[PDB]
Amino acid sequence: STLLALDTSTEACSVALLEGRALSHYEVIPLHAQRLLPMVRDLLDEAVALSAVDAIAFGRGPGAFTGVRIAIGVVQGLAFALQRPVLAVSDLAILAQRAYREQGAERVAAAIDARMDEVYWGCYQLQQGEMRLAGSEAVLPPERVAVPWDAADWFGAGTGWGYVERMPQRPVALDASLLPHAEDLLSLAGFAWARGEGVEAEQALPVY
Amino acid sequence: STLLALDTSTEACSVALLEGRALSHYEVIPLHAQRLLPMVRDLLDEAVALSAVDAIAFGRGPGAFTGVRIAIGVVQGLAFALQRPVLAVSDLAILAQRAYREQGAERVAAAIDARMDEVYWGCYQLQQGEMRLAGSEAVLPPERVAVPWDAADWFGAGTGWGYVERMPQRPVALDASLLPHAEDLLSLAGFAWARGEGVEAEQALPVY
Amino acid sequence: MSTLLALDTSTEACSVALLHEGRALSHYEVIPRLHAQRLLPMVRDLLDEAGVALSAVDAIAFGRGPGAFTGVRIAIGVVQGLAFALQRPVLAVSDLAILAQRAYREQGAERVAAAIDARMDEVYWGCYQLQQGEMRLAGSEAVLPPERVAVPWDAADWFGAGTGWGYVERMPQRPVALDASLLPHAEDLLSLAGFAWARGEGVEAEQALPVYL
Amino acid sequence: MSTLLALDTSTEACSVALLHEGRALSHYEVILHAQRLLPMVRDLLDEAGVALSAVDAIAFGRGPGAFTGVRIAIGVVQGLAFALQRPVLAVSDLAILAQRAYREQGAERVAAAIDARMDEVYWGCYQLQQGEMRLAGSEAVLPPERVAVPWDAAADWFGAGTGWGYVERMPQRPVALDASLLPHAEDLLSLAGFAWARGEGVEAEQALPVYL
Amino acid sequence: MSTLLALDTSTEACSVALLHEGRALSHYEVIPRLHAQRLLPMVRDLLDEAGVALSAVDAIAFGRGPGAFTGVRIAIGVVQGLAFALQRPVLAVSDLAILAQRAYREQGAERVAAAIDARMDEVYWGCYQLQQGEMRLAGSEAVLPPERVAVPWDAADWFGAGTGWGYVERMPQRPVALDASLLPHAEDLLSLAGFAWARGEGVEAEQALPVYL
Amino acid sequence: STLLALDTSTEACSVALLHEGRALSHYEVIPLHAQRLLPMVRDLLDEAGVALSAVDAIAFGRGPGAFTGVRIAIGVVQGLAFALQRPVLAVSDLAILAQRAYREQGAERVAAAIDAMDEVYWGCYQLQQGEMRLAGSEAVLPPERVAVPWDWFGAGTGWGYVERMPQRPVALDASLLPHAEDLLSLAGFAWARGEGVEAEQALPV
Ligand code: NA
Ligand code: NA
Ligand code: NA
Repeated sequence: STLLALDTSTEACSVALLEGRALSHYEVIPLHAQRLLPMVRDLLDEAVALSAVDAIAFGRGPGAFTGVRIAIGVVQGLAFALQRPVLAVSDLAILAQRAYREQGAERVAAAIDARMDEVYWGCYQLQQGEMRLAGSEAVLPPERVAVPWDAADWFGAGTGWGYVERMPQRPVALDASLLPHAEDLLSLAGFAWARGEGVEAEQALPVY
Repeated sequence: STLLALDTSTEACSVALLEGRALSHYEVIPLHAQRLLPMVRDLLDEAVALSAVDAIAFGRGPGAFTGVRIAIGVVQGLAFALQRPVLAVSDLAILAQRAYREQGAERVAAAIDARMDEVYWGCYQLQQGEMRLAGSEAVLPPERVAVPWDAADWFGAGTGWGYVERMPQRPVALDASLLPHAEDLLSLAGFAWARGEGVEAEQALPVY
Repeated sequence: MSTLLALDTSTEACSVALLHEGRALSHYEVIPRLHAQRLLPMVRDLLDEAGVALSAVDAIAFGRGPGAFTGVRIAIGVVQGLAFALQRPVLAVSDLAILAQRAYREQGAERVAAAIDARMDEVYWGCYQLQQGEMRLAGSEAVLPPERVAVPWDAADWFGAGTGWGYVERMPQRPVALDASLLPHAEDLLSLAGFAWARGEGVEAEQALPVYL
Repeated sequence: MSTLLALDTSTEACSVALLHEGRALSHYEVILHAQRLLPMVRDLLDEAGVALSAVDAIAFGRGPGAFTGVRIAIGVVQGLAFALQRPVLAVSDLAILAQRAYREQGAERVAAAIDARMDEVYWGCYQLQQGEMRLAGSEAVLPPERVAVPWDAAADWFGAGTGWGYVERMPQRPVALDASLLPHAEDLLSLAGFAWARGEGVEAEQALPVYL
Repeated sequence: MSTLLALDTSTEACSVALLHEGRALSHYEVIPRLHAQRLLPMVRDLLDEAGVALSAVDAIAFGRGPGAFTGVRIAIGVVQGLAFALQRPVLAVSDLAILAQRAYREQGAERVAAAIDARMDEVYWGCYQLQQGEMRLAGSEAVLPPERVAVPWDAADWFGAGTGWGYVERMPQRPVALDASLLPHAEDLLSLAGFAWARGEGVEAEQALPVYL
Repeated sequence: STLLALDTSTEACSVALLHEGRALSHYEVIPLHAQRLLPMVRDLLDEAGVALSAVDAIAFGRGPGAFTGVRIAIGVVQGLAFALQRPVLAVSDLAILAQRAYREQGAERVAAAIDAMDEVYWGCYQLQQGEMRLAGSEAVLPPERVAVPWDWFGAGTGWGYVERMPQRPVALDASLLPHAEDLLSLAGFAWARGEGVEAEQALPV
């Protein structure tokens, strides 16, 4: 199947696509309503028809309030006119999958920086090929943050780890600069698409 | 020509369409990423094919920072997949055209409420069939606001007129509750489309 | 003529009111967040005392917020349920507006800056001005730190209404007069609902929704 | 042979234009210029298949107009010009309007007005002299009530620019006017042609905005 | 080895610096907003004094903001122009970071909360922590009223750097030590640019852009 | 260090001198600066028994304030310094107000304001070791938008537009203008820190 993947939930702007081949475009600059569409076009041509796309995946957040919503609106529009379904994926999960692909982390406590001196928090454990949510995602002060494993070896991924000193527990290793990447969204979309998780364009929405 | 018109720049959510017939759907509720797409579908069917649409018009703002951007992203997506051009129209202008259609105002000082104790300000004068910007749009404190006519009879339209008491001049009549309406955007789009003002989906952007 | 039901649970106050044959009746109690426990019993008691059947109700007004997240949503649910089952319209009205209209009933203020305490050290804020009996909004409603707050008037006498005014010392302007204990009251929601019902502003139960600021 | 590159971002218009081997090319888009100006410059040199090394002078709109927009153009021009070791040609945006209005409507006497901040207009009057719109008097920033032409009460003249949205507060008005004209780099380039011919070019460091 | 040019005009300070053959040279002047008037002459003088050709420059670093709206954008323009004409990459670096790295050079602080005065009674804010020679950002940068400001540390010694700290009395935390006069300095931009150039973070001139917060 | 200080920023015209650690000042309100400044310099110089060649540096109010008066004091200063081959010290008029209001009314913190068309010049200063130092940044703003960085005084012509500030102060002087003696004070601080520059670079805000 051919799948398209967009993410504008952070500073990062990223798009990716899966005939059987898989390609990725990733640019860090804070604007998203400007560079998104071009990145789409650049990728479709340097690889493929748009009406050939079977489903579109997106970061649903959490992240930037406006950022996530720009991607949603684009995806909402693209998918409606194409009449194809969409694939809602968490940005904390994408971070999880990224820290897997990049550093081989099988247990990832993902944390993205939030407003009002808080962090978005989500813990992910590798099951089969995929990072999968352990418990639930939350918006917490860094001092209230907690993991669902015993402390085992686990990894901290994302900007929320700037607040590590204020947290009650720290992993062996961590990357405070990781951001959701469209490649990883695409991996996660594979699992979701194969499980028939797609939904109609309207139901594409950000998380609360 | 067949034209589609969306606006989510304020509390108001509105969509409109022009074969030769003209229809409008208008709902006031603060959410926009939920009700927009449905309103599109409801209108296309209760009147017409989506791939028959020749151009799409939108409120470019000013207004709600996120609100305008949701409409943009939708329009950006719709238009790209359809491969049709778009029609950028100011929300202050739509207010102008609304106050014309509704109360017969040929000179309209449009004012939309803005952040940080300011108003978005734009003055419009009826030329031929259309309200047209007199000077330029700005973001001002209400005490610095000014009109480009002599004080003649002119109208105040929009939420910025809550601050009327703080302004240095007041019109004969005003409506502090007017909001941009997709019908009026569609009128304004007629003039813009007939003048060949359309642009490629990417260039669809909010005003600063 | 019109029979209207009004419910509010947006703050510490739980209140309900009924317009029937030009007469208005109200029950108002302050509890903290036992609202789910007490909102229906109150509707029941009010209808019972008035001798009015629920089927007689033409529209249900509710406080739409802002205020407590769970509080507001309890009102929303009950109202949704009632109006869907009856197949009647609902009227959404702001709690800041309700504050404004109450300050006008109790203290005679015609120019009110309604403020409600909010989470995370902000306050909800909306300024209202009397027009033909109805306190109508001037500008927009917002959630702001009390420092960034501002009125749309110039020399004008105005009133500070609501528990947001507990932050008055942290706020730029102080009004001539103020009341920081004041809560939305369903009797005043009923007045505002009347004006809205006259303009036919009612919606279907599915659209009985809280505001986001 | 003189090759001239021309940039303008003084108003909501963003335009570039090139003069090479007696040919004039130009792009124009109405929409944050810092994102757009340089890409436009690239696309243009490409479309004409010319290299930046060939360019002999860089012309720019020196204002009046948007405070930051003018400065974005001045900054790019300064930077291009310094690295390239080329001179720069400062041209008024009121003049460019006048030159555009002449090209587009044959007006030989143009009162250019650009809407300015704080309820004023930028005002300058121009008249054709050997194919170049030349300033008659001074440029000013004025309330529209205090605006005046240097000509006798209607030969006819023309009102050009967004300052003309204030026509009703002005003490006189022309027979014809276009309150929607904006500077266009094609006209900047015509004007640049004249200034280059009189050796008006200056060092990159001196590319600066005007204050009125 | 690498020859790098660094320009900053984001605040009242106009500065420029050059890395050439391991040696670093700088010019720094405080003027108010005559930047367009003085930025190129400064580049010229610096190159002249160093005896370095502009063609020798491998990359141009710039302060990307936050700071003055027009100030920042003047730097952007000049840099865009220079790098496009030369066909060399640019390196965008935060002015809060520059502040942080300067406080580390001058006062030896390893934990800095950089704050810059901003329009409309807010301040720009970003907290930085030394890592292998480089002050690296901890969390995110923001524009906040000085009341809502907060650090990502616990017991830890930290430094307040920049003119945002003119609002220290209105701010929740006060650090052990502070400097509210401190401005971004191009010498320190040059250090940060080095780390970025080592990781190959350079972009094309068309992407030399200011930040939005 | 012998320091000469000049101000014509506003309507008031003033000059001051620091010789042999003694500080002397002449102040005169006159709406005429291109006419009375140099006489004042010569008179003050006579009265101190000092020759202009003695002077090590020249301080001046760089603005903001009346555009004409500022531009003349700047010009005079540049001329004096070029010819004597002496460094110059640019000091804000808002800082000068804040230093005056300290010296005169005891104010440990001041919010200086000077009327400009509609807007007013704004700057807030705090005392730090006898010197009124700037808090945030100086700004030009409309009276309503004006903020504060915090028992605090309000100084300058711009405090005549007091209503809807939004904040009103403890006490205030709306007719307070810059004074050379307080420019002198501030200059001594600047001098001692090596803040001098070339005549070429004396310039307004
Ligand atoms: Na609160
Ligand atoms: Na104007
Ligand atoms: Na500030």
